[PDB]
Amino acid sequence: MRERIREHLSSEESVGLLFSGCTGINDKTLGARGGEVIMVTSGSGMGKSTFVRQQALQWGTAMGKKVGLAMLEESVEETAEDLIGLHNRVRLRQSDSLKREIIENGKFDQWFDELFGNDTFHLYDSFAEAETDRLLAKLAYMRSGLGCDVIILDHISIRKMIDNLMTKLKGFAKSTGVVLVVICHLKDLRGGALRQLSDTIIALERNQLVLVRILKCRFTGDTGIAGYMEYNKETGWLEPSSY
Amino acid sequence: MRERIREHLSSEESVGLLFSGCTGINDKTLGARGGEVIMVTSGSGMGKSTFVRQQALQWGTAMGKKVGLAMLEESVEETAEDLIGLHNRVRLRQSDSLKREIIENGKFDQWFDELFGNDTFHLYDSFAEAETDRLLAKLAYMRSGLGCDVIILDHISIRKMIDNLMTKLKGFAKSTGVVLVVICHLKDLRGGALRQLSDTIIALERNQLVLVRILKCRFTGDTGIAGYMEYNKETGWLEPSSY
Amino acid sequence: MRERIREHLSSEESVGLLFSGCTGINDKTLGARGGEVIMVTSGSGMGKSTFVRQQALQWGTAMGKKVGLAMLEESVEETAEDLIGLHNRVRLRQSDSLKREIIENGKFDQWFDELFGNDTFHLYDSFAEAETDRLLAKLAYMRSGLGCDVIILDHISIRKMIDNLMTKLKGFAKSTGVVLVVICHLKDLRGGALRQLSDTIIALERNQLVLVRILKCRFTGDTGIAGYMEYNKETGWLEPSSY
Amino acid sequence: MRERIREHLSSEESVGLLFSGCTGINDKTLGARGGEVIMVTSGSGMGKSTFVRQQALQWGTAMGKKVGLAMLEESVEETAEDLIGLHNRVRLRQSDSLKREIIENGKFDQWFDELFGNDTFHLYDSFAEAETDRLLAKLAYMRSGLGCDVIILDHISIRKMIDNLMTKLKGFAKSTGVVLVVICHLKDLRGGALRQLSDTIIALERNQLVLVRILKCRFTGDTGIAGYMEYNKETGWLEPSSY
Amino acid sequence: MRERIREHLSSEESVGLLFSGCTGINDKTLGARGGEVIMVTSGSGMGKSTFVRQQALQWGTAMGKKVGLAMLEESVEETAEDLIGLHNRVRLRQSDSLKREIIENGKFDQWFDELFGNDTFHLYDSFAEAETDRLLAKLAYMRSGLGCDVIILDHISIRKMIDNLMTKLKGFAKSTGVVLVVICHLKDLRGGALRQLSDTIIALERNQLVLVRILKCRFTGDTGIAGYMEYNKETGWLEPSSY
Amino acid sequence: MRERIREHLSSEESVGLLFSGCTGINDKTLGARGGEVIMVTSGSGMGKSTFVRQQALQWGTAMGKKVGLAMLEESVEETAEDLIGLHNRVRLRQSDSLKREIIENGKFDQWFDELFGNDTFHLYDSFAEAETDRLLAKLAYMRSGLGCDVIILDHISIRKMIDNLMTKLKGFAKSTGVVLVVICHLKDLRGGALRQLSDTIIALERNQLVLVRILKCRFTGDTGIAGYMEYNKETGWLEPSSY
Ligand SMILES: Cc1cn([C@H]2C[C@H](O)[C@@H](COP(=O)(O)OP(=O)(O)O)O2)c(=O)[nH]c1=O
Ligand SMILES: Cc1cn([C@H]2C[C@H](O)[C@@H](COP(=O)(O)OP(=O)(O)O)O2)c(=O)[nH]c1=O
Ligand SMILES: Cc1cn([C@H]2C[C@H](O)[C@@H](COP(=O)(O)OP(=O)(O)O)O2)c(=O)[nH]c1=O
Ligand SMILES: Cc1cn([C@H]2C[C@H](O)[C@@H](COP(=O)(O)OP(=O)(O)O)O2)c(=O)[nH]c1=O
Ligand SMILES: Cc1cn([C@H]2C[C@H](O)[C@@H](COP(=O)(O)OP(=O)(O)O)O2)c(=O)[nH]c1=O
Ligand SMILES: Cc1cn([C@H]2C[C@H](O)[C@@H](COP(=O)(O)OP(=O)(O)O)O2)c(=O)[nH]c1=O
Repeated sequence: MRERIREHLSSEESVGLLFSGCTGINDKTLGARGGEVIMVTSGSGMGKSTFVRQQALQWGTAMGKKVGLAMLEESVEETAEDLIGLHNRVRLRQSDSLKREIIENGKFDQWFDELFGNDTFHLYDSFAEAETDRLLAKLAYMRSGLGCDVIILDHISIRKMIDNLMTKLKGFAKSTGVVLVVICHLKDLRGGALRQLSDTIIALERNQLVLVRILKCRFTGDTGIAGYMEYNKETGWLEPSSY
Repeated sequence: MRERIREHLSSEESVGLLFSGCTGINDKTLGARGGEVIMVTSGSGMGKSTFVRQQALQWGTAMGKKVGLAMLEESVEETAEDLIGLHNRVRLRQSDSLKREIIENGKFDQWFDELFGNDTFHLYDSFAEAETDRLLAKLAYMRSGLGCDVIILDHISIRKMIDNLMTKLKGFAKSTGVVLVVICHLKDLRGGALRQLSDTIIALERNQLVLVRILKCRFTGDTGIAGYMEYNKETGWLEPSSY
Repeated sequence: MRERIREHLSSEESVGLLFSGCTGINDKTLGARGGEVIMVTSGSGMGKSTFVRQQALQWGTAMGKKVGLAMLEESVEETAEDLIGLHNRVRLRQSDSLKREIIENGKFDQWFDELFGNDTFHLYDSFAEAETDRLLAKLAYMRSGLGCDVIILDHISIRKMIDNLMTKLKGFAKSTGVVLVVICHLKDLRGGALRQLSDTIIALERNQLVLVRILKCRFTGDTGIAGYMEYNKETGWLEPSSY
Repeated sequence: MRERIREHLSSEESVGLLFSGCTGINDKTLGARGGEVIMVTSGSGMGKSTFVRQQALQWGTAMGKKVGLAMLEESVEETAEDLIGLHNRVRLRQSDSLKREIIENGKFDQWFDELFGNDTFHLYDSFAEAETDRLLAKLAYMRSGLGCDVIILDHISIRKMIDNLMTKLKGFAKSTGVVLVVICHLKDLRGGALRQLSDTIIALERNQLVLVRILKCRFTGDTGIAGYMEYNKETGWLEPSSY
Repeated sequence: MRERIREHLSSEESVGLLFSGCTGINDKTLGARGGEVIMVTSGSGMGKSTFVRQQALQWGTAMGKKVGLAMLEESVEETAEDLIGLHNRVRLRQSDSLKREIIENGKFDQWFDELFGNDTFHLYDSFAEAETDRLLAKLAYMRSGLGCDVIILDHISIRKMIDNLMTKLKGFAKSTGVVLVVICHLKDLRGGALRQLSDTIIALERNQLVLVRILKCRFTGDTGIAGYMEYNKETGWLEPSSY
Repeated sequence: MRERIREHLSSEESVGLLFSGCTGINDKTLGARGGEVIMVTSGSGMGKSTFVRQQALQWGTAMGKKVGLAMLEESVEETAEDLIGLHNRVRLRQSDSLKREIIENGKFDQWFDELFGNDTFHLYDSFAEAETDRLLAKLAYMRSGLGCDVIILDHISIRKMIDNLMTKLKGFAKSTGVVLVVICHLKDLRGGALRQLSDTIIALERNQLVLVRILKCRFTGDTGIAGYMEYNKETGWLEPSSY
């Protein structure tokens, strides 16, 4: 047992992929570990995608990880436009001028390669269909075929479709070891499987500055509010706050 | 994807119909885009109609757009009287003298043609009935038949009648691409569907000078108070303020 | 629509019964129109009755209108005594001498006929009972039977009794077209239905010379203080001031 | 109505019990009428009791009225001593000599009969208990049993004890028709029920010669300062001034 | 009542302990009565202690009364030194020579006995602590145990410490019947409880000869300036003036 | 108490350091005692420094006391030059000749030793900084370290800097027992703490011969003008006058 414990001790990975932007989030969760399903939820328009996108950007950019992004609602172009702006600290969607200036400027193309030029980001859309298996097959391919380290499912709103999907999702993450982040719309109880299968659930709250609350973290058990973030309307990035 | 993003970038219309009178409203909303439902709400008598009417006047007059106006509460004559006065910077309803002077003067007729002479404004009343479909059928006709660019529904007060109507309205706007502005009476929470389906919600506040608050804007997400306006009791126009 | 607007324009009555004594009140309200409910409120003993009474005197006397007065609190004699004094610019209630002198003098009788001799004023009391319908039935009779142009309800203090009554009152005024003035005791918010149903609300303020404030006027929307009046302790008439 | 108004006119009592000592007090109040509650208030030691006492003396002495005096704070002897001195224009409480001289002189007894010998004054003390009903029962007896025309409650300082008492007091005065004068200690707003129920409120002010201010008079409405009085330190009587 | 008034008349003590040195002080106050709290106030160094001390000297010396003196600020020796000098019309504190001469002369001892030899004066110090009850306990002992007729508290400067103390002091004086004189430092309004609880307030004023003003006297009500006194820099006694 | 008073009597020091030059100053103040703060004030250039300097010279020279001098405005050399001249009855600052003659003459050096040769005078400058504590620390050192009997602070002009300083100064003097003389510039009321904390305040007045007025002396209380002095323009010494 002694030797059995030792190697067990020196082989266990407690700290996963560290999050970014919110001072305190890593304290209460120790980052994202493989095989775990992170659930990021809150009200519509409260900044879920942005936050996840930001995490994705840093993971694939700085942590040198491969990130696949599967969008159920919006298209790839839309997603691509968001990441590029984000990466370039500008909000392409808000400036008809910038969009026009950047294309003839040659900056678009320069921006496109400096981001997707490598094999780091894998965006997939067209899952508009409500079939789980068709979805799981694509996810499984993104992991095995594209070697994605992190897969973000965007998005799901609160039957068995969700119950069964959440159980299939958690099964996929646990068995492969990929980090699966899922974005769910909330219109703890505010979400069965949704709460049960998810390993860590993060929720963002706003004015009614965003409050990041850790509703649940199996591994650490440390719950509560991890900290606050401030959205920069000019850059579109969520920044750590001094609240 | 590259070419897919590019054309997506150069084909997206971020700035819609710009609003008028309030310095700052366009900053936080980037105007009104087609397929979106703008909700203008506040207390009764707080200036909702005026504001919308003003927007309508400029849109159909300066922006060269076709504006249909569907009134649930008041008659066409009443509406027509308001626009004409507005257009002529006078308050017909307040001056028994002016009304009388303008008819024998020949200015009424001159005013009537210089405004409705063209096929730009389409006023429809007699929706007094509480049936949605009868209403949707007329709206759909104003868009398709009369080619209206903007449709203002005046008005609605806070069941399914509203819930279902709001969902039918948003469905009509999204699918056709028309800009639908709806005026609702409030006697964010102050309004389900009302808040959910509406893309942008503007609220006016007064003394208890009008404060224009942007309760919600999906596209931009930029919320808060856009600015202030000053009502000119002599002209009836809401003017930009220096508060 | 053109012809439809025209006649609408030449048939609309913007200026109602003009008020008297306060230079500016008509400016911000354009007088009292039929079908509207005017609410005159303020602290007890602040001069509500006097003001209304004065308006009533001029309306029935100079404007050649029929005025019915329904008193909930005081008796007809009391009211009659007030009008007569008012009409004769003397305060009968304050002079035991004058009352005695005028009866044997023959001036009482001369005063009584020169005021009530005609079918212009209709005073009704004995509504001490808290039943609305009994009240509405009498009001409706004063309008239809006695052909009263203006009906003053004196008075009401701030449930449904008031809520339902105010809604019944406004319904009676709108449908018949009579001008209903109601006096309410206040011990804008200082008053639901009270504020909602009333078309114009006038409030008098004093020393803690009377300030006439127009809390609300649907038709005109022009709010604020209309002007000041000075009470003549010798005549009992409120006079226009030079404040 | 005519005959109804007439007799109403010739049966109404406008002028009540006239006050004494202050030229002008009767002008602004027309004296004290039955069924009304007069409130006399001011700072402690400012001369409230004296003033009331003086009124009481004249009422019961010259106006041939019966005056009951109920003291909450001080004893009957004390009150009796004050009235006697007052009646005899001397300050018994200030002269150890006079008190001694008057008893052996036989003047005390002569003074006692010439004042209380008749059934005009009724002094009651021992209400030290804070119970209202016990108090109302005694008051009611002073009116009905002793036939008191005027009842002076001395005194009360500023809950429901006061709120409920004031409402019980006003109810007692209105229903019986007695004139109830109440003395309250003030340490218009300076006093709910206190201001509301009281028909006339008189306040005395001094040096920081006494100024008599009429804070409120329902019947007349005439407010303001009625005049000034000068306290005679030798006689203890408040005299009319020439300020 | 008659017999009740009589004995009341012949048992009442209007004139208390007469003051000394200022012709007129007794006129406006009739001396100090038991159960009353006399407040002597003015600017620091204006002669408060001296005046009180002088009163104390005469009371215990000529009026044959027992006087207890409780000092909060200074020591007994200091007080004793003042009284002795005062009693001997010399200022011990000002003459290093006299102090030295009197001790070897044997006059000190002769002076000490001729003043404190009897059980007339009771000086207590060491109240430096800010606790009221500890103070009240000593005062109560000076009254009951030492049978002091007059107690002088020296001194207090202007919370609840003062508010509560003043209310405890007045309660002690009223219930026991002792005359409590309190010296307060002023750096009528110049002083709540201080003004309220005190029965008589005397103030001294100087050059910016001392003016003695009677700010308040419940019993007599006679206020104003009682007269003037002249300080004898050689004897230390305040003398009556001819101003 | 007897023995307690006696020793108190024979241990008290009434007469402090006697002043010089003005016949009468000691009469009204009995000199300067330890623990007291003497304030010498008047208009700029009216002779404050001279007077104090003179006192300092005599104290340290004839009374055999140690005098520390702390200058806020001028330098040590300047001060030293003044004392030396003063000591030698000549005005060094006025004679370019004398200054030159005395240095080569050897009289400077002889003068310097015959004055500062001993450890009697301690001059400190360089307090130009507006910090109190830095100042108090030096003062405390002059007392404890240098054993100064008298400390002259020169100078201060009329917040908390002065308020707090005066309270710190008085606290330092009372607790140590040193005599602290402070010179303040006046551009009784002419000066809170300044007047309050100071034990004795002396003021000099001139022609618009110097008049010495004792504005205040706690210990003695004797106020008024102590006498007059005549400035000798040739020696620089203020001399007693025969006015
Ligand atoms: C957090 C946040 C978002 N937003 C905007 C950006 C987007 O246009 C819009 C939606 O944000 P999004 O991240 O899509 O929210 P969610 O995923 O919860 O639906 O809101 C702001 O304008 N300000 C903010 O502070
Ligand atoms: C904003 C505003 C409105 N109004 C008047 C104009 C109209 O007669 C009346 C109603 O305005 P309206 O635009 O109808 O208000 P809403 O649509 O919120 O019910 O108020 C003013 O008089 N002053 C003002 O500043
Ligand atoms: C306005 C006013 C009223 N009054 C008097 C007249 C009446 O006797 C009494 C009540 O006035 P009233 O009109 O009855 O007041 P309201 O209707 O608000 O209760 O006040 C004055 O004496 N002076 C004034 O300036
Ligand atoms: C008005 C007045 C009262 N007083 C005295 C008489 C009484 O002893 C004392 C209290 O008067 P009082 O009438 O009791 O005052 P209140 O009822 O307001 O408490 O004051 C004067 O000495 N001078 C005056 O001018
Ligand atoms: C009244 C007076 C006091 N004094 C002195 C005597 C004391 O030493 C000092 C303080 O007097 P004191 O009685 O202590 O004043 P208070 O009690 O108001 O503080 O003042 C005079 O020198 N002259 C005077 O005319
Ligand atoms: C009193 C006095 C001063 N002085 C001069 C001496 C110095 O040069 C100057 C300033 O005196 P100083 O003592 O410094 O005055 P203060 O301290 O009040 O500012 O005035 C005279 O010339 N004649 C005089 O009579």
